[PDB]
Amino acid sequence: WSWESYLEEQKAITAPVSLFQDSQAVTHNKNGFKLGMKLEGIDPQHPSMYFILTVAEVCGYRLRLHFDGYSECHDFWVNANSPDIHPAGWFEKTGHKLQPPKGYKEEEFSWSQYLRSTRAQAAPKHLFVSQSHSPPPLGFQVGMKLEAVDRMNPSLVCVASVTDVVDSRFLVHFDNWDDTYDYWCDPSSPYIHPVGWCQKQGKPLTPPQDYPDPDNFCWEKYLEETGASAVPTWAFKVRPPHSFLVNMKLEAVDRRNPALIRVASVEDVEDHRIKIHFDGWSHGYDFWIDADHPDIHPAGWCSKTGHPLQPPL
Amino acid sequence: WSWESYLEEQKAITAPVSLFQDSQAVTHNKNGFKLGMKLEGIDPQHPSMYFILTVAEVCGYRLRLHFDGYSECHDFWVNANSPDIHPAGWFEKTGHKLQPPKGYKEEEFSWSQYLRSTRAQAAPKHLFVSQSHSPPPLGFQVGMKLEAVDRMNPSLVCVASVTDVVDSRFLVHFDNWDDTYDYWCDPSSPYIHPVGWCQKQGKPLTPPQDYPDPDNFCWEKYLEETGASAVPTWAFKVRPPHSFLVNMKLEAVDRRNPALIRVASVEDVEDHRIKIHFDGWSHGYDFWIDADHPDIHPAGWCSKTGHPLQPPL
Amino acid sequence: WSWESYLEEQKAITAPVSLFQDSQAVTHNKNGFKLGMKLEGIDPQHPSMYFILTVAEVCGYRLRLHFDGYSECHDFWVNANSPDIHPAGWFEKTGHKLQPPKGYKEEEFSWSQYLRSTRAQAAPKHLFVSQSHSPPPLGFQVGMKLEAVDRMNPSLVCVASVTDVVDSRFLVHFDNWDDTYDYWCDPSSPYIHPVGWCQKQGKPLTPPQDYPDPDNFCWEKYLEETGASAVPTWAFKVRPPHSFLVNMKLEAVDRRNPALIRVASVEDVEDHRIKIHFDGWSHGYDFWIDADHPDIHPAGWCSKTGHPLQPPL
Amino acid sequence: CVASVTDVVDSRFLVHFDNWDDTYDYWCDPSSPYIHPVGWCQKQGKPLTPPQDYPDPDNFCWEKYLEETGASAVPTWAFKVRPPHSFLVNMKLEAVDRRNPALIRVASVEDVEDHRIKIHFDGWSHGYDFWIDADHPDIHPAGWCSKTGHPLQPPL
Amino acid sequence: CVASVTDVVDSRFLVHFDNWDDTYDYWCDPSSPYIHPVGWCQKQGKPLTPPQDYPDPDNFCWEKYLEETGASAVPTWAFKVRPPHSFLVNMKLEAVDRRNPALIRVASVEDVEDHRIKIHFDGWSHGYDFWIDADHPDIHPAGWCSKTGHPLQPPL
Repeated sequence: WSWESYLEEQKAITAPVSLFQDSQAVTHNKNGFKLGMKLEGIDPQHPSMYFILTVAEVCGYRLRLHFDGYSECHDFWVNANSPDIHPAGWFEKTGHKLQPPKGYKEEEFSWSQYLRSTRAQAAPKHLFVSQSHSPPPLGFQVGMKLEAVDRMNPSLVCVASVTDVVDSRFLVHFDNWDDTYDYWCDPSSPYIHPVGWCQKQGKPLTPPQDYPDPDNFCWEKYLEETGASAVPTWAFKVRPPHSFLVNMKLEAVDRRNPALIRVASVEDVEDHRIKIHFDGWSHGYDFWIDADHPDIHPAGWCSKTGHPLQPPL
Repeated sequence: WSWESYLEEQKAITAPVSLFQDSQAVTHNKNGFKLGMKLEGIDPQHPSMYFILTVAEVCGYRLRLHFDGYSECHDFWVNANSPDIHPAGWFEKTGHKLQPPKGYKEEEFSWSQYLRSTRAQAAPKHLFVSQSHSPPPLGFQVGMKLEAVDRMNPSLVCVASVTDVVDSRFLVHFDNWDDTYDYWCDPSSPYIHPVGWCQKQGKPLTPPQDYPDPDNFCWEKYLEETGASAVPTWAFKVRPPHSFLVNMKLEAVDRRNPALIRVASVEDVEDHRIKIHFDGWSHGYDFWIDADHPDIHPAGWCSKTGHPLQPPL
Repeated sequence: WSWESYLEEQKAITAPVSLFQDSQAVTHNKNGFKLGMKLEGIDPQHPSMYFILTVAEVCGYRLRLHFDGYSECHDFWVNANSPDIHPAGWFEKTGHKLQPPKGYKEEEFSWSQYLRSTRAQAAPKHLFVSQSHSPPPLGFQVGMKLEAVDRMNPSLVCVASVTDVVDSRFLVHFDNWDDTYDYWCDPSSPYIHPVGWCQKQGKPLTPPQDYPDPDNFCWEKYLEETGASAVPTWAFKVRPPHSFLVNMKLEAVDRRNPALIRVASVEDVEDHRIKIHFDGWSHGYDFWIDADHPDIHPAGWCSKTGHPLQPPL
Repeated sequence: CVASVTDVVDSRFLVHFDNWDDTYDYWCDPSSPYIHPVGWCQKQGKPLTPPQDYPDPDNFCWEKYLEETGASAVPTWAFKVRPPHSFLVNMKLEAVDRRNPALIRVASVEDVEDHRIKIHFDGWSHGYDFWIDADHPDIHPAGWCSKTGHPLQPPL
Repeated sequence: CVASVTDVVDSRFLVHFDNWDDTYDYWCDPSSPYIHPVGWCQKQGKPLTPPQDYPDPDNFCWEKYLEETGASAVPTWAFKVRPPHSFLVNMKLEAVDRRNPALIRVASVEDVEDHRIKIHFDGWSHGYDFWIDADHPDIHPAGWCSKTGHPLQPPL
């Protein structure tokens, strides 16, 4: 419809561009991904693992990725500036493991030969914002230890490790646990803390799954025993709370059908999260989201990138 | 940029592949090292000593290694075909001593238990070019004696011993001195000489540190007294001088920041060393290097292995 | 503290002297300015306006200037090779207006009288790189119009005029706006464009402040009404982008405390600007600066000129 | 749960849960139906939740805790619970909207307990219904908005 | 390279490189590891060397060349896998001297590939070492010289 006339009739304002990360706001980059191009990327359900992916669909600045050899029911959407996708050949050049297409074996797979056999085009390197050609996030080296909130069970702060580093980001892993609980972040993340923070704050720390003698959990000796260092405290930066206010309007991907983006409103706020309401829909579909999530955008993003915008219902 | 267009504009040639050791030139081997893998290797500053190391970073055919338990400030870069790294378990199986992770005790350390406690993966054996599964360098047995140039003080030729043998290489140690002056080489090394060479050449020989009666230094009796044999003269092979010429171009690691490799030129030559100039930089950063050094490579090495190449400044 | 030890410690490289303009690098010129000397110069905050200034302090190749008759809170620092200062008499010989000392009238000020009143010495002419004696910038005449980026609001490209010409540079003024927005440039400045550039690039052009019909600004009519000519298109030159790279280290004056010069790093780059980070300080103090700005310098500049250098936090 | 008095102001005091932060704390008076003397759970047959990280939580015992902490129990006699309120289902009133506290709306008693009422906002979904203490400061008799100069939101 | 069968004698055939000197020709059998069917380079992503003086060197195409030349490809079924040899480094044997072929010398396996071995003459410089196919007629087991009546040269 038009944002302009909507704002007049509702007597409302949009969340200003300045409130968003540059990466959530940028509209002027073209999407150079094309149908059938091949690449590598993380599995959103197993964020430590990398698979061969194909571009199955492009919509504006977004793309839908298919896991080669597997079912289309696993396909998922990302933005073209996603740091979670990488060019063909990246895994080998940066020390990562590639899970091959269904029916291959890790060491059976070669990009040269795969491309010959498929006659497919690898997505060109220059498309990717993350190629491990930037120097890491200061002070966060693989194997180092920290305390982290289990984003799945937010009342728990837990023994955790850095297991992956890529450009300005690193992977937080829970000791003795599935990669299912892992998550990517950067040194300003509000979900991470230096070794000792729990003790110094009052809260209990959850030790590694099936550790010997859990209440008697000692960090400086866990550390000596694992040949690990804790991430230095000077490394952990303070992300300031976001400045979104209740009733500001924006555009947000609909988690019920991620192909769609909708007119939305800020229904509530915490320091680092906002509660999203889709205008014209039930408050039952209202949901909490991290302010820095890739799937929230300023008003006009859809229009400038060429993605349909769902008007209010 | 491109080598091709650079060579045309400069009216220059690259040092041909044939000029390099196969090990400096090989691009077609993949790097199978992955972040967090554990292994063993020498300390580049104390080349007689072995430590537990972790893969901290991978770039193309290179990797950055971290000393477990110690500071990240000691991390160092090697190539994936380095003979100075070995699989977990190597020390025990080949008669070498392992200095354990900071806070352990030599005999407190067990790989089984370390891996259980860290939940880490040992780098697979098949990755390593040096596992002591080759028969030694002919005629160079541990305890044997020779004359060697102190690569740190090149005007000195000195009483020296073989103290380590691994595959085709052996460790040259200076009698009564720190391991700080030690270096690895092979029987074609131009820095080593049979017992008597000094006397037969005219030059003075430096005896062991704090030996009784230095000018009166007698080899055949030093020998009888130490229950040692000299390395037999037939063992010392003649490495021919290299064939690099001034102005040939190549790629070379920048010692100021070893993460980087640069376009370079041959500025000068000796029989077994070349002087490297980084195109577009001051001649003040020009440096001498052994022709067989692992950190010089033919043009196109970076491109074929997936390591960034710094173009001329 | 030394640069040599710090670079080894950090595995870092300094920006070479070759990347700087000669004027930013030159260390072998002596500072002839002495305490109490009087001269003329622009107010850095209002670069179209000239004042009587006195040397209040000298530090290496830098000097602090004081606005005669005004508060010391307005003192500012320049290099001894600044083109923004001029000898006594220059204003009257070159058609520039003097803002006289606090409490004088323009017609009231005479250098002869003032020097007699104060018993002070004028800075000698031979100190000054700029006396309006060198050939003017080709094609840029006073009164000619052009399109310019508002460096204070860089999203705006605006109707502007040449209002001053001194040696090889000219002053860009934004029609009917505060002179605080004015800036000095040369023909290669990346911030200026010929009349018609916005329309050819499809960018909005910002019209003069209080333009009688803001809606329908037309350059052809404006030029006619104002008795003005466009700067001809041939006069505009391409400045090549700078060659500074992220992580190179250098020396930069502290914007908050300009008496101080600090160890600095290149945090980010654009074609014509660099982003400065002060090593050891918060990235909150980081700032963008033009590559040609007179207050960045190569490592070594402070020690070679005799200016103290502040080590990293 | 095991609790302490940590603040006293006029006739009210602050109930704090030992070893927990203050996010679960609440202010009340001697007649609160939510407070009981030390020993109440044992006398009534209800399980007692020990402090958040108490060492041997299965063997938590009050007479030992009181001696490790040098504290005494609020005297049993001080607890004088209030009678149940007399709000009946269907009675109407005004109540602050929890989701937008600037607004007061027409309301109904949907359901009752001894000390609480279940508020329903007239014309709205029953999914919006909530339980609230009968002494809560944000419920009011009909006419309160009109008499105090606050707008009332009509049903729907 | 593009090549042709130009001779057949008993169980072997001669491989010839189209329009090159016949000095490059060699005899083989179907299991030779040096030959591949038409299309192998393109399937393996290797450059194929075209005939010498091929009229348009740039755009060599097998389909057109076969047609222009009235020729058929050797069918793919005819090519057999030869298993790699089982010689190991340091095994000793007898080998004819390439420089003085009248002579057979004590020799050692210096290095191995799947189908070749590198010969070292014991007591001589490694500068005289050479690669040779495992099936070459001029290497023999220890004892061959004495059992056939050929003199054997001992190590330097």
